[PDB]
Amino acid sequence: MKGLDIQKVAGTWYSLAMAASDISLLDAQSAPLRVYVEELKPTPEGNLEILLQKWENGECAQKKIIAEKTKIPAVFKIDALNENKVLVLDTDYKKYLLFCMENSPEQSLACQCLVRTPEVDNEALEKFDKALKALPMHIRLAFNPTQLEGQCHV
Amino acid sequence: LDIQKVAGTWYSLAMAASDISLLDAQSAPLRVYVEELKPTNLEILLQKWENGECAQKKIIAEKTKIPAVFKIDALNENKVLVLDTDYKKYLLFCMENSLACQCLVRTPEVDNEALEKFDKALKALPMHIRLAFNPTQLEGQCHV
Ligand SMILES: CCCCCCCCCCO
Ligand SMILES: CCCCCCCCCCO
Repeated sequence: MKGLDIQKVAGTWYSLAMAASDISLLDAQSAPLRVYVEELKPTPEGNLEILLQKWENGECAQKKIIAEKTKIPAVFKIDALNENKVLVLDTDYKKYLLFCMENSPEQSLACQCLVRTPEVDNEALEKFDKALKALPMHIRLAFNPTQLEGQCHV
Repeated sequence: LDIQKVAGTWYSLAMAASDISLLDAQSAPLRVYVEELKPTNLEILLQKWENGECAQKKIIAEKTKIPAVFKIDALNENKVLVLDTDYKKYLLFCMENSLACQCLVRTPEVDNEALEKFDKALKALPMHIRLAFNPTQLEGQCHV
């Protein structure tokens, strides 16, 4: 994304849809990139604090992770994915944000459609599918408002 | 629809369902790999992960007055609709139990044209999960 301002993505978000290059990255509730974003917190240094939910050890756990700015705009590095990358594809800031993440990387990618509100946004999902046409995705999940308002989308 | 021309070997290239839980996980109830269609009515031979093993199953899809519509006789009759086929390359179907649809192909290879017809056929439908498999998976056992 040309000209990302992370100061305009601060707030609460929902994981409306997910897609991955490998079925195993998302297939089960405990799959490793089956993560539900809840909050983006930009820091004055230009990093991104991310609150998310992940199902592990048979419960819905809260995680704080740090996404570090890099020399490539809209690209961040995560400690928690073995210094592998988050790529922001697109955002209108006010409604949706499309990102991809490398599995803990060259070879496996999971992407999500984030929305500010727990509602189905077909405009957001259209842009998501448009930007995925390029990518070899083999699994796609779309979630309903009940899931979005739940804990770990259940 | 000529059940005789659909006879023979098939591969489940892609699957989509209305509810994530129908397809999500190897053990999900509608995660089924079609292997062969035999006219008798349509006998369906398939593989399914059940109880941590790749099991073979045979189900009977009973003819109806509508050539493309079959009813799986089971405790609960499930309707099968053959949406489209060219007999030689691909066959698209949906099964109602909630909705699961598949793109079958005649060889264990990616047919992007067959996948395009699949996605186009599914645009109306409220699908929340979609899986597509690779040659290695297709040639394997329960797409492992
Ligand atoms: C800009 C928003 C990107 C969210 C990154 C999510 C990364 C999750 C890492 C998995 O433990
Ligand atoms: C025309 C072939 C029909 C096969 C039915 C198998 C059961 C449905 C599986 C849905 O993923």
